[PDB]
Amino acid sequence: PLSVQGTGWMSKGQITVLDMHPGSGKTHRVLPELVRQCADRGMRTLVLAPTRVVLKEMERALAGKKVRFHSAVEGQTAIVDVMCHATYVHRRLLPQGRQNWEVAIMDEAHWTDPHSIAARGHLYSLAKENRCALVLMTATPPGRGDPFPESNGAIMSEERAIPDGEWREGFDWITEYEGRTAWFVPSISKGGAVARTLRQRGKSVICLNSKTFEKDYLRVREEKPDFVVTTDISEMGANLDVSRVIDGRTNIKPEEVDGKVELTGTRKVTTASAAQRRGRVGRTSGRTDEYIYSGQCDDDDTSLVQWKEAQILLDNITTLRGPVATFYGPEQVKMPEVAGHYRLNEEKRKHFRHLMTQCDFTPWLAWHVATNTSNVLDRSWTWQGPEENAIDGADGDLVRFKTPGGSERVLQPVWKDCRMFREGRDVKDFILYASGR
Ligand code: NI
Repeated sequence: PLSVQGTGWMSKGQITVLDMHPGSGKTHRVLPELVRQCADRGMRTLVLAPTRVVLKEMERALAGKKVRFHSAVEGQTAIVDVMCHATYVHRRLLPQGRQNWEVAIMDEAHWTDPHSIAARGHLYSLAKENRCALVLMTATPPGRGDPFPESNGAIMSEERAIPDGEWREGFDWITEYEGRTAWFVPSISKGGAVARTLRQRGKSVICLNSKTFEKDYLRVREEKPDFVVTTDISEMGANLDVSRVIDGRTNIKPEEVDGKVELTGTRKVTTASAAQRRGRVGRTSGRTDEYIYSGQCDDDDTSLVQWKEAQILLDNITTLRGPVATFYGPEQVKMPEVAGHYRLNEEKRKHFRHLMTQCDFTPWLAWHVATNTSNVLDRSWTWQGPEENAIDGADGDLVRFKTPGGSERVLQPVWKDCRMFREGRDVKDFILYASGR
């Protein structure tokens, strides 16, 4: 790529967007050569991988005394640091983890996870302040997008009715297909239903989502399943080795409604997501791959809570001093409040980070708890909410738990986040924290 030829991309203040179409080799070949160019020249470099899977891939033939790796971490002891998007945010929530680099390279910089938005927002702000060089690598950069970008090989894109979960008759083209398929679903619940029918038809299935990706994605090339039923987690560099993509073009849609994070209905994916889902196939020029979709894209995702959670993380990995931080360029329009609105002190920030790393709290719930609570062992907010926030158990009844002293309470949080009781998270897990374990 022309922009990264020579050394000009290394100067402080330079922002390089490596937006090559999928299959160009940006992750496994262009990035390691960028890292090795930074390493043999003694420049402090930060490399951000989307997930731990890709981190260990990035590791191969790079780690040593030159490149120092991190699995969220908190250890201090190395000019090139390679870590995940969330690990970068989590380390900057610490006083001991606010180190800076003169060159920063972020792979899959399109990820709309709040940690990724805050990570590229902070690095973009540092680059705009002439304090580091920034390289963003993604086939779908933030901005205007094409749902059908170029591929290395031909893709047959055809609109078809796609089952909304299980199906009993019809949709024969699904099971007749000779080859492996990647089926994108809006949620884990929908993916479970799709997987039931597929296994009933005698097909091998591997389900990929936010909780199973780090462990099960490795089994895809090993076992070569007929179908990979995945959420949007596979839009960030996953090589599923399939010849057909089935894409309902929908996604779950966490929104803050009436001070509560709701999980109702689905939204049409953005043009960037559909391009990334379609980008799973056509990766080279041999055969003709298939992209079966349904519906049109919707780029207006401003109402999603991920943008508020991104500013929540960005405000707490930055400091009141100096210039105000922003989201990456075009995404700044979606910052819901003025920056710094969610900044907490060092004491509340440790509680804020503890709820996320040790209690699996969402950034939204972790912030609301940390900013209104004074004692980290106090759990009274979990049962002092309004009657509308009462949580039902697996049997549909009220969730009753005993505090360590003997008192019986009903799960009723002041701040209700529906993501804590479904989509990978179990209501039992919230009870362990509520009951004081
Ligand atoms: Ni890639």
